Amino acid sequence: MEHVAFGSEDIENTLAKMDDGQLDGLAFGAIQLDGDGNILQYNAAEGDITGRDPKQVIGKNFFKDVAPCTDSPEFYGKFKEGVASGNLNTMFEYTFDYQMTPTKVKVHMKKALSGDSYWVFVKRV
Ligand SMILES: *C(=O)/C=C\c1ccc(O)cc1
Repeated sequence: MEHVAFGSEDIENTLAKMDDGQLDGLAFGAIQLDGDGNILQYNAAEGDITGRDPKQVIGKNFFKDVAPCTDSPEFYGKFKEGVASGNLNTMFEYTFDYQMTPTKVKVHMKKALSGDSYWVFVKRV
């Protein structure tokens, strides 16, 4: 497995070297979102929670079509503020209920080492 703990401070440095496959060995959900909310990466872990297909939701809008349940001031609002601000590192509990059993999860959002890329790590709680 890809040994890298959830919530690690230097996670974007460690993760900035993993291809898709490399990214599928993680013990938690990982999503790469561009500046507009377009899915750049989607690993198998999150798929296992949301039931979506990693290869299927690539290139689609996450807040608009993939995960509308995150279209709120509590998810989206924080994201845009971060996008616009140029930075963001925030941890929070949340519930994904769209097209699925309500699953009490925890979300960690942080800007990547790259320019306009943002990470959205998720785990069961
Ligand atoms: C709220 O988040 C509902 C559904 C959902 C859809 C896609 C992904 O990746 C997570 C959760």
